[PDB]
Formats: sequence, C-alpha cells, structure tokens
Amino acid sequence: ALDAAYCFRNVQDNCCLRPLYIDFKRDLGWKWIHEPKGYNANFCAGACPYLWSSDTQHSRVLSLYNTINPEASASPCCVSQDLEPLTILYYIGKTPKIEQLSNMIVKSCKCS
Amino acid sequence: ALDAAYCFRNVQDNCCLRPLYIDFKRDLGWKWIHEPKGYNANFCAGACPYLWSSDTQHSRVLSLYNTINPEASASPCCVSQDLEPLTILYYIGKTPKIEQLSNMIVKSCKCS
Repeated sequence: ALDAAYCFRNVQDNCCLRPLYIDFKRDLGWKWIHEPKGYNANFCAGACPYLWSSDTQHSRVLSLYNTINPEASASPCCVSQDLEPLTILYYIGKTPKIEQLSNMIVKSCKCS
Repeated sequence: ALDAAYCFRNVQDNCCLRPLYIDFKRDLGWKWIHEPKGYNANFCAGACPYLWSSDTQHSRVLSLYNTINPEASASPCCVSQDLEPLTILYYIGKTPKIEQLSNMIVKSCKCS
C-alpha cells in the first residue's frame, strides 16, 4: 500500500504518503483547541504513472493518456485513501466540548 | 456542483470539471474497441482554496494549511466525484464481447 512503511523511509517521485505533523496554534493560528496540541495529518503527493495505485477505470485510462499527452494536464491525482478520526477537546467559555472529527488523518494514498 | 454547467462556459483557476473527449485509436492507440469510437472522459483540475468543495475534514484543514504555507506542497487535489459507466464492444477474433466498464466518465469534481 502507499503507506508509511513503503513511503516514509525514502522519498520517491510517485504518489506516496508524506509525513506532516500539524501544531494547531503554531501552524493554523487555532488557539481554541485544548487537547491535543497537534496531530499527524499527513498528506498525499506525487506522480501518477500508468497503473500506479489506480482507483477507477477513469484513473487507469487517464494515467495512460497523460503519459502520451503530458501537456493536457489531465493526470490522475495523488489523494487520500484511508483516513482516521481525531477527537478534540475545546472550551466554549467554561464548557468542555469533546468532538470526534472523522477523516482527519491520512494513512494511505491512491491515484484518482 | 463542480460540473459542466458551472465549469465549461468559462474556465477558471479553481478546481472544476474540464472537457476531454478521448478517441480510442487516435489518442491511446487502442484499435481493439469497435464501439464506441470515443467518449467524453473529462477530467478534474484546478486549485483547491479553503473550503472550495471540500471532501473531508482532512481536505478542510489542509486547504487552510496550504494557504498559510504554500511551499509545503500539501494542497488537497481536484479529483473526480461523480462518475458514469461506459459499455464497449470489442472482438476477440470473431467473438463480440460486451463489457460495461464502471467509472469511466467524470461528471463532477471535488477537492480531496
């Protein structure tokens, strides 16, 4: 899979998971989140050659098309596949609010 | 929606559906498909600003992050949302083979 095991050890040009730890206040200016302080959001990025982790028939055909006609800018894109939720605690004045946000962390990628 | 109605009349920089008619033999060298001769595959392409057709919480956060830190190359990507199948007829020697291929045509996009 296009995951941490395959992708983190050594960076390649093709679509792969890329590490990204986001600090809420440092990176986004969001001071309202009390816990956690940050999380591993990660991101997907990289080229999508013919049949490289193709999502649909459309991805397959377009990866071929892009190889023959790169100028058209029609390549499939490296995007999230598997994601995980993240629970946060924030305060509304003096009210603790717990919220489980879905699809916050990317664990794998694909060419779509 | 990021569809033909919104996107085809006049090209913009943000994520939007882009027209693409693919001729099997002319564009891909595939001479094996008898019918149809080509089809409107289309493709998604364009920038993904904060909250522009955001797919998941991950897309939301990353669109914000990319605005503040464009150099990280972590922007969400403009990809297919709604797709349609395509039926083809090809011959195996003297055998007509009908196959309904799923997700061949893109009708709408999203920032993922």
